[PDB]
Amino acid sequence: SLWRQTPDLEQLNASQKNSIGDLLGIRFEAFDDESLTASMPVDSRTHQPFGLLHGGASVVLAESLGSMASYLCVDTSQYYCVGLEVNANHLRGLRSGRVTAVARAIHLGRTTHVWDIRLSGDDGKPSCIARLTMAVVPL
Amino acid sequence: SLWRQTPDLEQLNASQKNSIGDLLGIRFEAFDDESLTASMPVDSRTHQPFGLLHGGASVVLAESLGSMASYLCVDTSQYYCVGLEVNANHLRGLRSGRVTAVARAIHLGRTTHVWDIRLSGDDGKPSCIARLTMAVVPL
Repeated sequence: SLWRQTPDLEQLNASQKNSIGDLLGIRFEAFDDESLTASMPVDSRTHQPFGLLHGGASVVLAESLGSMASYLCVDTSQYYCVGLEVNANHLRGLRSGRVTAVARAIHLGRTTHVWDIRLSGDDGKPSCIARLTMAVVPL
Repeated sequence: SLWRQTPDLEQLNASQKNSIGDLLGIRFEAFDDESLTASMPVDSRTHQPFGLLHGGASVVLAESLGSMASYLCVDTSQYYCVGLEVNANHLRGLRSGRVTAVARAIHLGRTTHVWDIRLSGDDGKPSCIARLTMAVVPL
């Protein structure tokens, strides 16, 4: 419904080869008519030096997810999307397991998109909330 | 001047072992009485799928830098610091070389710190600006 290109999880995952998403183990996991979901491990790849998930790593997941969501909503023969502004509140710390992010659209304008991204650890409690603004740019 | 603990670059770098900073090649490079500086490579470790520096990777650098700056400003026998809020504007894209971030203090309160972090690529042009709010928490 939201999407122009039907999300293809194998393709989304494969496209991360030789980029930070592959390095951190980001996995696109699910989608429906209103949302796209990806998760990331909480381990030495994504920890800060004190053994907690790095707040920046939460932002990598959020921006990977939202950037991919934008790509799936534009005419990619004419436009590309790049991150313009990002913000996040770090709500709860995580030490292990996986962190899961779900992106939903706030506004898909002609020149900007705004995404709402909610993250939680395996206990299901909110761990981070992010908002991402993407610029839509002529190819 | 700003610092409680004198910054020790070897220690800052060594402390990143088995965390995302080591994985992405973040290197603490310089400091003075008012600032702390670190850089990060722009390559396959930090690219997004289109060959540009991942906006989230800029945020990892900014939050690594600011979190370390906070650690150097508090009494670590009584307090620790964790990221509370982060935001960034993505100004210019980068494809290669290194990205360098400089952190300066905006406010060091008793319960929160606010850091200004400016990033630029090797051409010296501003590429990202971030602002980070850390919570100061009793050990």
